[PDB]
Amino acid sequence: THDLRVSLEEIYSGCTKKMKILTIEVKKGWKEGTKITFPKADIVFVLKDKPHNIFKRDGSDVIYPARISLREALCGCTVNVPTLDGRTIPVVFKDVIRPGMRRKVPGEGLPLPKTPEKRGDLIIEFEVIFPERIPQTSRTVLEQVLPI
Amino acid sequence: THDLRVSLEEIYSGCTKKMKISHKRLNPDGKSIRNEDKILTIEVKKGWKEGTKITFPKEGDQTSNNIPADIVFVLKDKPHNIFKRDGSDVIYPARISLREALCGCTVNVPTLDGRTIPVVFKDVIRPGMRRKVPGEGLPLPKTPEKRGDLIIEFEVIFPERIPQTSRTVLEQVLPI
Repeated sequence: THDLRVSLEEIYSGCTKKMKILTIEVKKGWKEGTKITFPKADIVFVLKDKPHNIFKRDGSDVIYPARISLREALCGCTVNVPTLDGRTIPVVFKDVIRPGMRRKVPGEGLPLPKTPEKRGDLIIEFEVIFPERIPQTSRTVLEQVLPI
Repeated sequence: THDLRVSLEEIYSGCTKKMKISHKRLNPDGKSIRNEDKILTIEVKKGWKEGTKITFPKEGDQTSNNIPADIVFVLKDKPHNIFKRDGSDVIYPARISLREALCGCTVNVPTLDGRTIPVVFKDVIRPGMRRKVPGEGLPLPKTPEKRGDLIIEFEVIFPERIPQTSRTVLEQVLPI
């Protein structure tokens, strides 16, 4: 049993992996756990998602962590979401964003493996960054404008 | 395999549960089968974990000329509306306003034995922040004299909406 470590990009487009023990054809959208047998003692491979530095994979969806300031959360925010093929899409938020809020960007996920012309979604997942400290001056004003 | 649902309070102090079960029994005629109720008594010890198994030998069904089957209870944590169990720790969700998170607040932490412990926060509280209250958890089952911790876990509640005049002001005081 041998682990086959595939990046998100390789799941998205599909690829050829030449293994030096042997050629494996990774079909687009294939999910961690997919087994790829060889007659050559039967050497069986198993598909594993390599960690990605932009997205967390969730089936055929990908999650994009958006770290925004509290100021943006409360007052208005544009997230320029990166795509799997390296463009960005501007998504404009005019309402209050809450900690952990998600927003679907439909069709911007990975191809579904059985129907690869169809894609999952890209899911923005908000992390709201609080200030490290508030000066007394600011505290006073926050007390006037925010609900108890 | 039957579920034995036990409250956090019952795990905290221990308890004696009495479970009414019904089992099948071959009648004296060897033909017909009856259904009868039996009440089994289970002592739940301080700190027992979910998954703990309690076996009542030969207290299950008998539809045959042999020794009746077994009943196995599996301890399950009954959902609690105030705390979440985390091993020997209990987690306490503390829902506070954005105002309290930024400006300071006191959390009156309820305990398993029904006190509150006031805990005062002067610094910014972040979404998801935890604060430990040592020793206010559940008894460690192997050393029931010792206890886990009570953990405060913050949920910060944002305003639904913010008027333009408030936005103008928050833009002046909150860092970019």
